Amino acid sequence: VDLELRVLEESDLSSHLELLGHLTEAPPLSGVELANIADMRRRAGIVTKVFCHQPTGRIVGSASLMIQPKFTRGGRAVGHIEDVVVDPSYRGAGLGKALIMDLCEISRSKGCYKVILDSSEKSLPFYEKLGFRAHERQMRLDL
Amino acid sequence: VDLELRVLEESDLSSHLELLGHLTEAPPLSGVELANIADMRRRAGIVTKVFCHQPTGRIVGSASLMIQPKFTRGGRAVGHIEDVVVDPSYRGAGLGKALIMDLCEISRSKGCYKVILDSSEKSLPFYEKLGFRAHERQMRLDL
Repeated sequence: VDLELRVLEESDLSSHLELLGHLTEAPPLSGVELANIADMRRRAGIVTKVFCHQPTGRIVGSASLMIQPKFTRGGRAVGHIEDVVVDPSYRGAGLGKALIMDLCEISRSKGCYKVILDSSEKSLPFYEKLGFRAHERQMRLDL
Repeated sequence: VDLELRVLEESDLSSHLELLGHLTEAPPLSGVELANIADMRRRAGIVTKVFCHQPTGRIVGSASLMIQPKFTRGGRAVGHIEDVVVDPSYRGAGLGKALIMDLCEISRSKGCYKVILDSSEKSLPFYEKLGFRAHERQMRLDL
């Protein structure tokens, strides 16, 4: 569908935010603010891969990967996948799977011994089909 | 108690690795290897707080914090708590609570709207008593 899978770019920022609005609260932010947040995230070693409708530049898929170096397991890192979102119109098109697989490969290439992510009840089957298995439980505290 | 709560430092690394042995697989690493990992972790913006028996410098408690900015919710960050471990000998000292609360305060200071972590079934009660609530499920893929 004229889709490209690539790292996030500055010009993507506004469209990317709209996309994320399908996941959680996504109040409007200025270009400068979004760019500053992107820089913050990059410093934290986060990578964001997106599916872009190349002809128009519209962002229709996103997934972020955070690699965490560890002292344990002989110093092998852990890949944290988060904020996996796909445009409603493209659900069942395989974008989600492609994003996850891509991030898993990146993790593997960087010495990670495992990739972890948090899933809702509804998404369990999706992740299990990709080889993921339910393990620990996410605990949350709101500040 | 003779204990002090402070940030992890290079002189702690070896004793720290020994402590982590109580949480998961932690094969031996050289001082050079440990130092490099600690470097990589700081580069990722990871903060590690430890309890230290000052007289001997033995590390008896540890908890790490990764603050990740998001594009959503107006750019408010999420506090990711990782690798919480307390020496069994201090099972009655309440170090776990102190460590978690400390990281939550740091998270608060950085504008985090929530703090999340992955808990084993065995640690569930500990976290729920601290005010954390069971949320989404952790999915894991071994590489």
